[PDB]
Amino acid sequence: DVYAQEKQDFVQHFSQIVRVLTEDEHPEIGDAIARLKEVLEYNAIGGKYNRGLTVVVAFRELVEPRKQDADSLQRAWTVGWCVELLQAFFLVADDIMDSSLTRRGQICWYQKPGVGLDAINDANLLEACIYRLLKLYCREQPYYLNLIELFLQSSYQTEIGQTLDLLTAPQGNVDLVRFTEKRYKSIVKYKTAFYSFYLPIAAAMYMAGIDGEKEHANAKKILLEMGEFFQIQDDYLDLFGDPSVTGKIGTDIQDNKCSWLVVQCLQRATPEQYQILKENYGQKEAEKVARVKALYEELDLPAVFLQYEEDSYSHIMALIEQYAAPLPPAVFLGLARKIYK
Amino acid sequence: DVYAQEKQDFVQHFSQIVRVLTEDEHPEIGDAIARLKEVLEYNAIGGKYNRGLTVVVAFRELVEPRKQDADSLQRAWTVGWCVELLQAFFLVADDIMDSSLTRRGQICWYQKPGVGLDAINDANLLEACIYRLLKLYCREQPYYLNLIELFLQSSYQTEIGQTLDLLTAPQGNVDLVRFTEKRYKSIVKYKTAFYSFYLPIAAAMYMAGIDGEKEHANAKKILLEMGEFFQIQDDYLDLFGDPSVTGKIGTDIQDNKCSWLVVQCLQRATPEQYQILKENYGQKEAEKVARVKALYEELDLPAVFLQYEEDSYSHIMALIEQYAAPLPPAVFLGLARKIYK
Ligand SMILES: C[n+]1cccc(CC(O)(P(=O)(O)O)P(=O)(O)O)c1
Ligand SMILES: C[n+]1cccc(CC(O)(P(=O)(O)O)P(=O)(O)O)c1
Ligand SMILES: [Mg+2]
Ligand SMILES: [Mg+2]
Ligand SMILES: [Mg+2]
Ligand SMILES: [Mg+2]
Ligand SMILES: [Mg+2]
Ligand SMILES: [Mg+2]
Repeated sequence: DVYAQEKQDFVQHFSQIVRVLTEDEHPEIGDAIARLKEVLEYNAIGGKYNRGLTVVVAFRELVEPRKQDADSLQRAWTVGWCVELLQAFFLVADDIMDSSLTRRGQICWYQKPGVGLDAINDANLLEACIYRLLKLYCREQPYYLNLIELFLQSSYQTEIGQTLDLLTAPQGNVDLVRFTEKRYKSIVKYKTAFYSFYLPIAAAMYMAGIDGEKEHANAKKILLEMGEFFQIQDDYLDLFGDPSVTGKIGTDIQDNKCSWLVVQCLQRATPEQYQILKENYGQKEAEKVARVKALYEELDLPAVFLQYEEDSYSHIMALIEQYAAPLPPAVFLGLARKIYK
Repeated sequence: DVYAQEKQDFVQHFSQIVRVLTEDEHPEIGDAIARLKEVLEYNAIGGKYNRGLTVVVAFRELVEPRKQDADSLQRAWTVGWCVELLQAFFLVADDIMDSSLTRRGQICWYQKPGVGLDAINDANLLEACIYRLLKLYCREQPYYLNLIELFLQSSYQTEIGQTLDLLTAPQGNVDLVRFTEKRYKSIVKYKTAFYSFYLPIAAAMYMAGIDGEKEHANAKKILLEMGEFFQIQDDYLDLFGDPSVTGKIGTDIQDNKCSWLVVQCLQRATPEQYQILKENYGQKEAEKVARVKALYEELDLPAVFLQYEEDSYSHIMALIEQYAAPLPPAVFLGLARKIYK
């Protein structure tokens, strides 16, 4: 199946990404260029690569095989890596802001001795590398401007979502009245759904000459719903996932987050259970985090999630029947395979 | 003179910038859009506006008065504000990374109670606003892509410079062997000179249809040298400026920075003076910072700076004679008036 079978070529392209991004070689900036290399190697490697792979997979399925020459394929791999660099940028910053410990099975970049808040600048550089690659590989192409604007708009939407995530989770401050379903859905749409799901497909679409507003709108209808489910899954796994598989320690309860779990908890709790949540949520103490987990399990939240995943899967399939044409349904189906496993 | 006489119109345009950036009005994102407003108001207001004003001034001097209609003037003011938003983005992050206390006569954004490291995301949003304004005001214009690429390339160069600034100043770590003149000049060229001086002129140039590589190269020759002097001045004022005028408390010595002052100090010190510097530089203790200042004054560094400012002024004027044509020398002269006062 198409992801595991594009992966190896995609991952190996990375050394080429790095080599080209390292050839501002103004010898004066050598030390900075060496730091950038270290940043890329630590922060763009070690995840599943699904976002960037979706660009490559979708490209193969949308573009005429006779138009898949060596050069247009290189361009597809680079644009895929651009989506991974955007993810790297976002995660480095998000880990600082969420006070996280590990990411992708290693200590977070900013927690590394000798890095600290220098990682703010490292994250901004990763972002800059996107537009540097687009220029180096794509500047002659009809879709150059489309891609630039797509990446910029995706970043803006994600930052708006991050803003809502952060505003809804003020540190050291109760009230659970904030944590509603309406609010939750807006957060994840902006913070997750656009850049994780719309962006990589849309990018492949523009690359294939599919630039019509109506087709992008239809694709977006499916892709934003997939993104909502994916963030709900990320929230569930924050508490109930195995860190050896997720690669990261969860912080949602201590960070006072509007998680899907807390929203579902609030919908189900007796007034007595509400008070337990209220006395215990949003705080660093292990014993307090453990009481919240216990309330979640008392309320059968893992069972609620398993049932939602099934409902969500069926709903997304219904949307693909409605909205996929005229693109190959396989494009969306491959994606859904990846997240609903 | 042209800056004080464009200022009032420029500053008043801000409420329009804010209003337009606040009209994603998706009511769901309202809380985020209100946070953005607060971010803009705190972080883009209260400086001298010289970078954005340079766009407006240069525009009036480069564009045929018959082509200065109401709409092209609005576009000039917006692009000016784009340069100020880039500065706001950079300063918010730089203040976190330099551990600063005040900026523009108020507490730094990230030090504000209830902000903290959320300011990382606030800074990224400010950056995103640039490209949002370019699209809203400039997308139909021949120079749209030129401007996008100029802002992106300026950001990349500045981030590379920030990288060198940070690498040369490792926290808690001596050696002064790092602090050379060669190194110093590379830092400030990248971190300061491109975005502070080349960017706003270049932007006006592209807006006026002046897109020739050779003309940009000539303009850059003057503007990068002005930028070097301006950063040298910023370093001098970090220690010897009056905070009520600069608007900020200096941190260069405690932050272990490759300041122009330390570089000049190192060039002049006896081995005994070297040891004092070495025992005292790069540390939070007021008494230690005071010994470094005392060494600087013992070495007459304020007198060395006054003499350099004069030499530098004459050199820059020589470059304007050489390199200005065919642009009006007034463009560069206005700028030099602003910084050499
Ligand atoms: C910028 N951004 C957008 C969406 C998601 C994440 C990252 C997260 O999914 P978050 O739970 O913080 O939202 P992670 O820390 O759990 O990996 C970061
Ligand atoms: C990103 N960037 C580039 C150049 C300058 C500054 C800001 C400074 O000039 P720095 O002394 O830190 O270099 P300031 O704190 O003194 O205002 C920030
Ligand atoms: Mg996180
Ligand atoms: Mg987060
Ligand atoms: Mg999470
Ligand atoms: Mg600073
Ligand atoms: Mg700095
Ligand atoms: Mg300074």
